[PDB]
Amino acid sequence: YEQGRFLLDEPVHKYIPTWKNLRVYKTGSHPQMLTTAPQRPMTIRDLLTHQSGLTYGFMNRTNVDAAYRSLKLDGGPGHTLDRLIDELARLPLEFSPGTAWNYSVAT
Amino acid sequence: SNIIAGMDLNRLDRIAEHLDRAYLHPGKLAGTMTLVARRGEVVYCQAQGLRDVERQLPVERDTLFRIYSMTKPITSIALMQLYEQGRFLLDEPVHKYIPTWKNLRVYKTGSHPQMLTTAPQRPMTIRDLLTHQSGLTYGFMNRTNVDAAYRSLKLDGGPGHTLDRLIDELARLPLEFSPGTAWNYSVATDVCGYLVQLLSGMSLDDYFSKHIFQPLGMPDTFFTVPAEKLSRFAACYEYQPGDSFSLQDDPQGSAFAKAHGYLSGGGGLVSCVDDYYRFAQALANGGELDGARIIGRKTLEFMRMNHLPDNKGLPDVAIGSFSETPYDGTGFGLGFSVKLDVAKSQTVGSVGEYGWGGMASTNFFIDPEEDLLMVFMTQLIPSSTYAVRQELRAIINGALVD
Amino acid sequence: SNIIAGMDLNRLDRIAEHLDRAYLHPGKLAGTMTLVARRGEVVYCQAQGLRDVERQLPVERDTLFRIYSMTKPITSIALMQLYEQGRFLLDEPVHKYIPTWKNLRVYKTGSHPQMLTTAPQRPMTIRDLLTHQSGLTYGFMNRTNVDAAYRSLKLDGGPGHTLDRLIDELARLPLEFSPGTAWNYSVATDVCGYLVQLLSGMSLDDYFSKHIFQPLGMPDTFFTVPAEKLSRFAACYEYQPGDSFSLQDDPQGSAFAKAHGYLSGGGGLVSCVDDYYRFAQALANGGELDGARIIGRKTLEFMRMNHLPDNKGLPDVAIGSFSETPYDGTGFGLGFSVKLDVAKSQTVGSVGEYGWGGMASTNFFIDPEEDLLMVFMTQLIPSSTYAVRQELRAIINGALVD
Amino acid sequence: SNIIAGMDLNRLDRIAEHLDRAYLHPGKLAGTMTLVARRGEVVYCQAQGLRDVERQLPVERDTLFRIYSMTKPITSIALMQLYEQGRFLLDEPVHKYIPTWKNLRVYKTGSHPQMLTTAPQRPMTIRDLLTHQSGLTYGFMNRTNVDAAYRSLKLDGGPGHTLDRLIDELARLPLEFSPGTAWNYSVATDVCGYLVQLLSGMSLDDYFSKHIFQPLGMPDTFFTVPAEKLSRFAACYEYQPGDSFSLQDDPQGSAFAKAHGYLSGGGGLVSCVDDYYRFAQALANGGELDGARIIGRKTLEFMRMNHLPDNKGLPDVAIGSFSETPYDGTGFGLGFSVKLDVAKSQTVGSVGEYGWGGMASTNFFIDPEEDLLMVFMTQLIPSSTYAVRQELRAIINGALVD
Amino acid sequence: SNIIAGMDLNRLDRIAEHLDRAYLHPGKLAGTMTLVARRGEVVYCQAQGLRDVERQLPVERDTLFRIYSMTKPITSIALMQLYEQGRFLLDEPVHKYIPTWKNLRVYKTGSHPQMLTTAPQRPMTIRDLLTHQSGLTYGFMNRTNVDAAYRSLKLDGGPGHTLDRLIDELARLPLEFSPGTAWNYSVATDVCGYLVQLLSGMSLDDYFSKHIFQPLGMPDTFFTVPAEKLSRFAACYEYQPGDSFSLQDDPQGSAFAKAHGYLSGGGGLVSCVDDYYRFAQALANGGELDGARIIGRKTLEFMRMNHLPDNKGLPDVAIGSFSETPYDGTGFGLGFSVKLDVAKSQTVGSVGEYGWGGMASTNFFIDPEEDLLMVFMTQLIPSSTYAVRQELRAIINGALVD
Ligand SMILES: *[P@](=O)(CCCCCC)OCCCCCCCC
Ligand SMILES: *[P@](=O)(CCCCCC)OCCCCCCCC
Ligand SMILES: *[P@](=O)(CCCCCC)OCCCCCCCC
Ligand SMILES: *[P@](=O)(CCCCCC)OCCCCCCCC
Repeated sequence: YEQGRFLLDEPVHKYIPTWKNLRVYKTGSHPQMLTTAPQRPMTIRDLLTHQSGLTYGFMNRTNVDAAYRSLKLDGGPGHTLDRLIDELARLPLEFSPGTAWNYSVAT
Repeated sequence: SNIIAGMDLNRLDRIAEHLDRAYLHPGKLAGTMTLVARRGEVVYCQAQGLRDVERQLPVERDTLFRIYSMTKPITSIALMQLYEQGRFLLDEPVHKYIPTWKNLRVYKTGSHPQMLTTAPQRPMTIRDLLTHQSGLTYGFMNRTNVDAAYRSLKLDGGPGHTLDRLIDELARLPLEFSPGTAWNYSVATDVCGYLVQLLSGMSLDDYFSKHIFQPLGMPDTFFTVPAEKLSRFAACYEYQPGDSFSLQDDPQGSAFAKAHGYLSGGGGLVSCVDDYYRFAQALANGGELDGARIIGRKTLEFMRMNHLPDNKGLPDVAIGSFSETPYDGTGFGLGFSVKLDVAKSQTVGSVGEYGWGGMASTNFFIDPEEDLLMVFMTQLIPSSTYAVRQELRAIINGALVD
Repeated sequence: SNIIAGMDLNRLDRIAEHLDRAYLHPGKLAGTMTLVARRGEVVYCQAQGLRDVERQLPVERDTLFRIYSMTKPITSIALMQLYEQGRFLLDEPVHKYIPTWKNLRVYKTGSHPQMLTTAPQRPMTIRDLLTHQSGLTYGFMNRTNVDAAYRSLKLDGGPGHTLDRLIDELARLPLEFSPGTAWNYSVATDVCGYLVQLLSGMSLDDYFSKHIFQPLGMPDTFFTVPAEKLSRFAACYEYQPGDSFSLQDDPQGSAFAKAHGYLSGGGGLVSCVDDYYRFAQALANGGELDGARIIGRKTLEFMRMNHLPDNKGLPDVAIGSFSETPYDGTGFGLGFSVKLDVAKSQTVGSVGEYGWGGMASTNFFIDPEEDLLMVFMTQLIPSSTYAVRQELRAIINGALVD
Repeated sequence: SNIIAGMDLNRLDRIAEHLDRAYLHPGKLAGTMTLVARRGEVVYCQAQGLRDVERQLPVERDTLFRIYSMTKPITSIALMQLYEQGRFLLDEPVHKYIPTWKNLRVYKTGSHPQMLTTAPQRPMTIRDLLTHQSGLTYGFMNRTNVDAAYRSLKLDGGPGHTLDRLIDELARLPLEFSPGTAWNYSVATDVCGYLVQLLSGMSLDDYFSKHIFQPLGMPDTFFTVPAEKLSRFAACYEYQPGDSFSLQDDPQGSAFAKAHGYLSGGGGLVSCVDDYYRFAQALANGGELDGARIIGRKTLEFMRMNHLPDNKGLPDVAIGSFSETPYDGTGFGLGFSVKLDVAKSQTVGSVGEYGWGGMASTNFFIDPEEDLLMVFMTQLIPSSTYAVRQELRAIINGALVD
Repeated sequence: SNIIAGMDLNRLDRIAEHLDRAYLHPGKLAGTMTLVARRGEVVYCQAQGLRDVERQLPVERDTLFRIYSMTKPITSIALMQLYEQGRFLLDEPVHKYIPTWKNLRVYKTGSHPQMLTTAPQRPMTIRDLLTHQSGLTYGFMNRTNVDAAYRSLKLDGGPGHTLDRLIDELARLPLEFSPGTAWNYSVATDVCGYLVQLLSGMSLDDYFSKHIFQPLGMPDTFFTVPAEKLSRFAACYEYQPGDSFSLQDDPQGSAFAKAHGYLSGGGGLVSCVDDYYRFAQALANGGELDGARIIGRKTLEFMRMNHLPDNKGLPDVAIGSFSETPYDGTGFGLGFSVKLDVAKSQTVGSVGEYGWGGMASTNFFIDPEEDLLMVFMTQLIPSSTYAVRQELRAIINGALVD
């Protein structure tokens, strides 16, 4: 940030283009989850503050973290960051970015 | 100018024209059975297309259908028959009749079998079950860790499932919310079934047969399709992308043809248009048909009231897909939906219009302001797929000419 | 004709079946007298079980009962007879007629006799007394330091208690709240009794006899049971745990058999089913029976209105056990409860349904939408014990078949 | 049992018994004239006591009374006759017809003649005048620096006062509030009088005589009492402490006997019970009596509606003594009060009950639900003194027996 | 007293007296045609003044008028005829039938052609078009950068304008607001016209002629005035200061006389009083006239409901000049205004009163409570200029005498 490499209010999809069309969970089970448009795209500040709308496999509360567990996005054989980013591109968010807080893989 | 009971029959002919043009000819539905009645007189009855595509068999008037959740009004009436004998009160805790449910709690977090819970503000009441404000849910809802539990325990149906098992398993599960505080479509009506058994001493198929089907002359309504009648049983189809459908249940070798031990107050029944018409017409007459009475006129008027808090509609309290725009201006009584605001619903009809549907796109309604009713049979899962029940309403209300 | 006045008598027979199965055979109640009428015609009348368990005497139609708080509607009518002669106005301060009450104040804190108080926003009105918005209370409420004072002064009854004493003692006591701002069941109706005396010049037993009981042909209604009729007087029973009961009042050597000096506008009367039916049927007819009139049709229509602020129900304003779920969707007029929202009450019935009960489980109602009424007599203290009045409503409304 | 038009005449006799016992015998009122009618039939007519105490002259049926503000409904009808000829619209600014009023402003502070003011949100409308939402006031209100100005300019009456002068003086005075935003009893109706003149080309006494009094057969209603009828004119009395009264206006040498230049649309008229009955009965019949029509049935139904914002009662918007408890559940239309909530008013009566009174304790009402009406004449200033109009309502509604 | 259908014809004569005195003699309007009907019977019909001032030609009963926006109810009925054949549902996205509209967006800022936009909460529905909650607008609104775009693209009309062009151009323009969230008078009804074409396969003039004008016997209603009838065509006038008017459209060489390619569902039609009466009377009869039916009774009752959110009036949701005081207590259905609160509107009338007007001061209404209707024709742009439609209502409702 201090080298001017990004700004906190920039969309994440500027640096991760495959995340441009992330959507918010409405209902359904992996892999047939229905979704709604977010009010705005996810920002870097959202990631740094867990307001992304991402979640954690181990949360064990929602159909979304059930998806994280079946895809082993918390860890497990042949898991890389490249895989986490690739898999999250195809998953819904728990809420429109900024509108709530949920401890997440955001970090 | 053919007019019966203030209905232009030429206008009603648009039903068949519409189902052909929009659903049958383009292969979105296999076949339809459509009945309309007003002031006690049947003014429309029309089989169309096929009950079985694979065996090239047509829909006939006597064709048998999975009415699925159109069972719920029948189970509702059954239980309310016992209300009228003073066997219970609506504001009574369920745990009075099901003591193992005294300590039911509300889901906080976790996955089955380690779910954490919180105390409910108050115990679940019979009225909560009859109105889906229990805080119970359905396996197929696919929204929460709680319905994930329902699916892993096969509480919607599956081998060796009985009502006794549903009640035993639900005693150890959390609720989606403190009873009364919200609405969520549920097995609650299957439980009402269990309470009919509990209070009557009879198995649900026997209570139905004795106290509803025999009195009303409904010989073709049952949880299990007799072998002799299985030729009349329609195939069930499910939606496929491109507005097409695939085989979902073969009538030969159907679980509906076997007597497994599960009498589903919620979705179990097979019926035909004629039988459901007699049930509907009985309700339209205030509970009596051809000198047989299944419910008091007043008791029924009570069931058709909106029983949601502060005369709210389903979207004001529903957590589910009953939140969505089609259910705007519609409330819920003791086993029927109730139209509250016609303009808000964006569909022609009358305040008080009551009824329900089945997940296979079966639908019925009773417009008590117009003494008008419709029974619509098809077999396409899920009912959410097409807006056909709304198009039919448009056409039918269109055919009123007094 | 198994149907009288649009009521199936076969369905009404479930009343006796229910009271037997649920209360009498299991020994929860000693005996019941149950009357139902519609469109001026008595369609059900049934004595069951025993008026006196110890002496093995059955309930007969002519059996006399402690109607307790079912006195309140009679006292209400008595006072409103005088409203109709212009003898007072409802919005008048009580202290106009009871000058020693000019400086009544609201309880802040302390125990009798050193209670601190605050100024009320406005003086208590006659309408406040008739609607229990006085801010007066009852000894038996057992909630506040104020009712503790009522008990130590025996303001509910006891040796040497007169109305003159009640009025004199209340002058020196604080109110639970500024008059009009809340609802609390009270001696207010006993005070209405005192105001009937004050304005009429007659003792309350004489006003009742002259202006209500003689006109309506109620020869078996009185504050004191005449010696020659004491054989017909039922025993009173109180609840014991395990859904059982014990002797509470022996009809021989009962204070109701003596003329102590206390004419209780609130709970004093003994009556039979026939007498209370004539009073109820008079009200159902708009104040007239067989050419005798006890109240104007319009005056009565005024008493049956909800007199609570902003058409609120009892739980929106009640501080007491009338806060609880059974009184949801029920308001209060000048001596009657009034059903506001049927669905909210979770009990079948009609908007406008009015009546009241006695602490000994006596109950009556008049459904003005259905021209239907019930009188229920039993002697089990307290009325809160069982939901029998609700079960009877379920069955009775169940028997409507037009 | 004397019954005319569903009214017990024996019950109506309590009127005379009550006025004697409560007002006449104890010397609180000099004399009363009381008329009651229902379904077009006069069922009570009773003069009592004296029209002139000093000259020991009794009240007779033909006795003339200062009806004071009961003029306002007549002025209201006069103006609405012109609404029906399309001569104006209610939502039009007053300054369209009175251009010198374009720049009326709202009182901020100061004393006459140096009052500071603020801009109103919108100009005053005709509807504002007809409903006392003008922001005009009355000299006698004695609450604000504005009514102090009205008194120093004698805008309620006094030597050389004309309507032309009222309109000219009000052009230079501030309003109590932005028009529409509140209610305050006002000269607004005297201004309506001026607008009748403006639009009709006639003097108000001529418009009234031609278009109301002659058609209805009201020969004894006038702003000035003809010399030959001055024998029939009652004395006016004012309240004295100890519930007594003193001479206020001697009928000989009364300003009502002279034609000073002031035709008061607000309080000017003298009438008798018979004349005001014919006016009342015309309204009760939807604007027609004996083949004469003074107003369209629909136009009158419009005037009897509540014209206050959000169907509010007078106390929700009134700044005056019309804030107080007696006006609870009463609204205001185009020159009549309207009962909104019977229970809230604490007085027996019907929703829609409309009418008005005069400052000398004159009163009339029309219960359109019961086709019932009362005219009450007496001469005791002010009308606020006794609750007699409420006692009469109690007795009269008491006498309904269908 | 001539009375037809409970209407005094002598009172109705005030219409002509009023239009003469207030509009014609003072030269504010050129000429009027006024028809009033009640219970199926025409009780008033009166041509007055000139259809063409320049050519000194009088208004006759058969005179043709630019009804402008009184087209909108006809276009509304046309589309709802197709609702009744199940051809669409009101809650369907418009982009289902107009796929190029899938990605319509809401105006944020900028000038045509570089306007920035935001995503709408939901896609535009058919119900939005029929109720002007689309978020579309009109060129002539002259309030926003969006209507500036409509004017530069001549979307209200102009050389080579077709409906095909309107639809193509609107696909590339922003909406004033997210559909449903507000009300703004719009080309939405011209689009409904396009949807009639889309669904019927017919050009709009043909659909109208076949399915409305021929059935109802309206031979003198058309988008283009046939050469042989152009003698009957009135001149259109526009307002000039000093309450005067100037020539706006010469009937000889009028664009209404040419068949340019623009069929305006919003303002295109020319008609006469007799034709519009037949259309109005058909609606007043529940969709049938002399055995011809243009719409189902129930479908029409649906169109006359208030379709605004939470039964709000136009000012609660309108962004335009429909915000203003004249539209208080008026809602909006599927192509008609609906009176909600009579008192609030400050104009006499009934709850349910429905209709609409044209920008040339044409007006009609149907009071379904009184079975009463009016058609008023004149040619003065704009309709906002004079309150004549309100004065006519005052007089007409004034003439009711039952
Ligand atoms: P029901 O048919 C669910 C029956 C239990 C199925 C267990 C797998 O609910 C379907 C929802 C339809 C309601 C209204 C639909 C209109 C056609
Ligand atoms: P009342 O019987 C109290 C009489 C004074 C007794 C003083 C010790 O109030 C009882 C409450 C019952 C109301 C409705 C009950 C339904 C059966
Ligand atoms: P009006 O009589 C005032 C007339 C102008 C007097 C100028 C000094 O108002 C009196 C208020 C009475 C309204 C209702 C009273 C019930 C009897
Ligand atoms: P329409 O006549 C607009 C027609 C399209 C014109 C394109 C330049 O709307 C006029 C508004 C009148 C509504 C009610 C008026 C009462 C007489």
